[PDB]
Amino acid sequence: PRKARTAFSDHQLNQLERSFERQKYLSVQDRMDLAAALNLTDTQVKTWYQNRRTKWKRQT
DNA sequence: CGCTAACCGGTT
DNA sequence: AACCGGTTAGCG
Repeated sequence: PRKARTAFSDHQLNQLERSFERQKYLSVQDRMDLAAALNLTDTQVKTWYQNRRTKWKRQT
């Protein structure tokens, strides 16, 4: 038992990245706000950020 | 295979 | 609870 892999839209990717470039971490409220803006689950966004930070430490 | 979303166990 | 680091796994 495992969740389907989410397919982010160009719009979702773009806004997630934009948010990352602005803030490296999100407060719970900032997360919920972003999830609501992009029609995503809180956890999808939480996970995105986390994986994005991982990528960020690799590439620096 | 490369990129990356999702999961697990441990850190704090 | 959130993050981290390592791991598994979907898909172009």
